[PDB]
Amino acid sequence: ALARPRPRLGDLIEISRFGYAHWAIYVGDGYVVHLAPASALTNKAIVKKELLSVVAGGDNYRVNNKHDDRYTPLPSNKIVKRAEELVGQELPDNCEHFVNHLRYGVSRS
Repeated sequence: ALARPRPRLGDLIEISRFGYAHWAIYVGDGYVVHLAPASALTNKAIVKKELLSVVAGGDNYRVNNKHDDRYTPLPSNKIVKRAEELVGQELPDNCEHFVNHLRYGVSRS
Protein backbone atom coordinates (compact mmCIF):
# COMPACT_ATOMS: atom_id res chain seq x y z
CA ALA A 1 0.00 0.00 0.00
CA LEU A 2 3.03 2.37 0.41
CA ALA A 3 3.73 4.50 -2.65
CA ARG A 4 7.31 3.76 -3.86
CA PRO A 5 9.68 4.85 -6.65
CA ARG A 6 9.66 2.63 -9.82
CA PRO A 7 12.98 1.00 -10.61
CA ARG A 8 15.59 2.99 -12.43
CA LEU A 9 18.32 1.68 -14.64
CA GLY A 10 20.99 -0.06 -12.55
CA ASP A 11 18.86 -0.37 -9.40
CA LEU A 12 19.39 -3.37 -7.17
CA ILE A 13 16.22 -5.44 -6.83
CA GLU A 14 15.68 -7.66 -3.80
CA ILE A 15 12.88 -10.23 -4.04
CA SER A 16 11.43 -11.60 -0.90
CA ARG A 17 11.11 -15.35 -1.31
CA PHE A 18 9.61 -17.70 1.26
CA GLY A 19 12.74 -18.01 3.45
CA TYR A 20 15.35 -15.91 1.64
CA ALA A 21 16.16 -13.06 -0.68
CA HIS A 22 16.82 -13.21 -4.43
CA TRP A 23 18.80 -10.33 -5.99
CA ALA A 24 18.70 -8.91 -9.46
CA ILE A 25 19.63 -5.74 -11.26
CA TYR A 26 17.25 -3.58 -13.32
CA VAL A 27 18.28 -3.11 -16.97
CA GLY A 28 15.23 -1.38 -18.37
CA ASP A 29 11.91 -1.94 -20.12
CA GLY A 30 10.78 -4.31 -17.36
CA TYR A 31 13.82 -6.56 -17.39
CA VAL A 32 16.37 -7.62 -14.85
CA VAL A 33 19.68 -9.43 -15.09
CA HIS A 34 20.31 -12.07 -12.43
CA LEU A 35 21.87 -15.46 -11.73
CA ALA A 36 20.15 -18.82 -12.10
CA PRO A 37 21.47 -22.38 -11.79
CA ALA A 38 23.42 -23.38 -14.95
CA SER A 39 21.92 -23.09 -3.28
CA ALA A 40 24.96 -24.50 -1.44
CA LEU A 41 24.94 -27.43 -3.98
CA THR A 42 25.17 -25.43 -7.18
CA ASN A 43 28.73 -24.39 -8.12
CA LYS A 44 27.77 -22.85 -11.48
CA ALA A 45 25.25 -20.23 -12.39
CA ILE A 46 24.18 -18.74 -15.66
CA VAL A 47 23.52 -15.01 -16.11
CA LYS A 48 19.97 -14.57 -17.38
CA LYS A 49 17.92 -11.58 -18.56
CA GLU A 50 14.21 -11.99 -17.71
CA LEU A 51 11.16 -9.87 -16.95
CA LEU A 52 11.12 -8.68 -13.36
CA SER A 53 7.48 -9.70 -13.16
CA VAL A 54 8.39 -13.27 -14.16
CA VAL A 55 11.33 -13.52 -11.79
CA ALA A 56 9.26 -12.14 -8.89
CA GLY A 57 6.07 -14.03 -9.67
CA GLY A 58 3.75 -13.83 -6.68
CA ASP A 59 6.46 -12.36 -4.49
CA ASN A 60 7.00 -8.68 -3.98
CA TYR A 61 10.24 -6.94 -4.85
CA ARG A 62 11.89 -3.84 -3.50
CA VAL A 63 14.67 -1.53 -4.69
CA ASN A 64 17.54 -1.80 -2.22
CA ASN A 65 20.61 0.17 -3.33
CA LYS A 66 22.08 -0.92 -0.06
CA HIS A 67 25.57 0.61 -0.12
CA ASP A 68 24.84 3.88 -1.94
CA ASP A 69 25.20 6.07 1.12
CA ARG A 70 28.76 4.87 1.69
CA TYR A 71 29.95 4.02 -1.83
CA THR A 72 29.09 5.96 -4.99
CA PRO A 73 27.53 3.74 -7.64
CA LEU A 74 28.92 3.57 -11.11
CA PRO A 75 27.05 5.55 -13.77
CA SER A 76 23.93 3.72 -14.85
CA ASN A 77 25.19 3.09 -18.38
CA LYS A 78 28.26 1.35 -17.04
CA ILE A 79 26.09 -0.75 -14.73
CA VAL A 80 23.67 -1.74 -17.50
CA LYS A 81 26.32 -2.35 -20.15
CA ARG A 82 28.28 -4.67 -17.91
CA ALA A 83 25.11 -6.57 -16.79
CA GLU A 84 23.97 -7.01 -20.39
CA GLU A 85 27.34 -8.16 -21.63
CA LEU A 86 27.38 -10.95 -19.09
CA VAL A 87 24.05 -12.45 -20.18
CA GLY A 88 24.55 -16.12 -21.18
CA GLN A 89 27.89 -16.45 -19.36
CA GLU A 90 28.42 -19.18 -16.79
CA LEU A 91 30.00 -18.04 -13.52
CA PRO A 92 31.20 -20.09 -10.54
CA ASP A 93 24.75 -14.18 -1.08
CA ASN A 94 26.36 -15.06 -4.44
CA CYS A 95 23.58 -13.16 -6.23
CA GLU A 96 24.05 -10.19 -3.90
CA HIS A 97 27.85 -10.13 -4.63
CA PHE A 98 27.12 -10.33 -8.34
CA VAL A 99 24.76 -7.40 -8.32
CA ASN A 100 27.05 -5.33 -6.03
CA HIS A 101 29.94 -5.90 -8.44
CA LEU A 102 27.83 -4.52 -11.24
CA ARG A 103 26.48 -1.49 -9.41
CA TYR A 104 29.58 -0.44 -7.46
CA GLY A 105 32.52 -2.13 -9.21
CA VAL A 106 33.50 -3.93 -6.00
CA SER A 107 31.73 -6.47 -3.75
CA ARG A 108 34.10 -7.32 -0.89
CA SER A 109 33.41 -6.09 2.64
